[PDB]
Amino acid sequence: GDERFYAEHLMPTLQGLLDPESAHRLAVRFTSLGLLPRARFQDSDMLEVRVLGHKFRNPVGIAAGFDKHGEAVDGLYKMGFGFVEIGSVTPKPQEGNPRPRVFRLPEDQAVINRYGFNSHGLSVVEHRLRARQQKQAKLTEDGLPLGVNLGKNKTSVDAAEDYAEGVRVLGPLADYLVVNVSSPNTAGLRSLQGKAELRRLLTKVLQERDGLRRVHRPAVLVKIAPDLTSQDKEDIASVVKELGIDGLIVTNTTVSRPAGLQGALRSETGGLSGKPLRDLSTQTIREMYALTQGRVPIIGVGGVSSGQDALEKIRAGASLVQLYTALTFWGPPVVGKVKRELEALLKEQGFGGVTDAIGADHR
Ligand SMILES: COc1cccc(-c2c(F)cc(-n3nnc4c3C(=O)c3ccccc3C4=O)cc2F)c1
Ligand SMILES: Cc1cc2nc3c(=O)[nH]c(=O)nc-3n(C[C@H](O)[C@H](O)[C@H](O)COP(=O)(O)O)c2cc1C
Ligand SMILES: CCCCCCCCCCCC[N+](C)(C)[O-]
Ligand SMILES: O=C(O)c1cc(=O)[nH]c(=O)[nH]1
Repeated sequence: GDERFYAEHLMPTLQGLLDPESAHRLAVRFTSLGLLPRARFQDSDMLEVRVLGHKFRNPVGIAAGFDKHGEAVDGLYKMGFGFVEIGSVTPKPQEGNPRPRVFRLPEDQAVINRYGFNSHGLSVVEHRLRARQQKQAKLTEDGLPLGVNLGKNKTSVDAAEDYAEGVRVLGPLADYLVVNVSSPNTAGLRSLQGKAELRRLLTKVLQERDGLRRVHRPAVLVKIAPDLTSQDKEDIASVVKELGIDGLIVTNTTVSRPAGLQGALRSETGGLSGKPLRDLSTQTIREMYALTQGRVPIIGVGGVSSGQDALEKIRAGASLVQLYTALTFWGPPVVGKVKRELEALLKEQGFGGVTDAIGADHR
């Protein structure tokens, strides 16, 4: 009912009226005010996952970049997400790139963006999360954890110190932190994925994390690009296991342009998301799971808009999944859709629950 209405009428009309950045801002505003069809899908026990030191009521989260500044967290749980990731947040406020900087590719169910880490900054987000800190503690206890994605300022001279500052300021307010060294829209950022400097970077991040008081000590994950060489992936897997990184987020957007894109805006600079990313991301999950011997939890992200998409990433090795771009084309009803379809498929394929399906393709 709602699914078809949003997919066929409301969302196409919103897109026809509003440029994508304006549409996004509106979406954040409506969500933050709770103006949603409060999801009627009740999460079953077979969607529950225990990972990263926490219970997740369902495995479907909102990816970083939708709520960059932590303004819509409670609205996103109301939408039915099992967990919420905010950010990326940079140490100091910054405006990001000039407009236009986000583009729809409707023929491809894809988006291209070059926001460039527009961020209200750590201090503003810190106070925003503090204002609801105990509400979040209850939510987390009830299986609805919060992640915080950390970025670095454009003019930063020391990337590791930017991330360290983020750990110190928002680590105490997060169930998990993400070190995003994979945005395609900040010069030299991705080069932080190389081995020598990744080890240095992550050693410092983990030191800072370990310095937090026990009840305020988050898991630390690394978010990687889909555009890594085999060498890059081997090196990341090695460092992650060496240092005891708690997990991986796989993947960010791609700077590649797969053959077959039809959208008029396909040659815009930026990271590509949505369906053309889907299988590239799933294969990166598959590879990283194997390289880490299934011992490092993976959050799978890229082009998920159905239960099949979710289950493919779970069977490839993901313990949890996220989506973003599907919201742009399907609206809020897509969250319940993915969860309902995922539950149905798990039953069909003989899994007792999500946990039994994690990494199943490798076995
Ligand atoms: C009353 O019903 C509700 C309730 C809550 C939210 C919404 C809603 C929504 F979920 C997505 C959009 N939306 N349409 N096009 C786009 C978006 C983005 O969010 C977006 C984000 C980032 C890049 C690009 C885009 C983009 O191109 C518009 C909405 F109003 C509708
Ligand atoms: C408009 C937009 C902004 C994004 N901003 C961030 C960000 O700030 N930090 C981050 O780690 N990922 C960011 N992402 C990447 C998403 O978190 C996700 O990894 C990617 O879009 C693939 O998922 P999807 O195909 O479901 O959208 C952004 C994606 C989009 C489309
Ligand atoms: C194998 C790499 C190819 C690039 C990505 C492939 C996209 C698969 C097409 C399914 C998407 C359907 N749609 C509506 C979004 O166009
Ligand atoms: O802010 C952005 O441009 C951005 C950051 C990121 O990590 N990924 C992405 O696609 N865009």
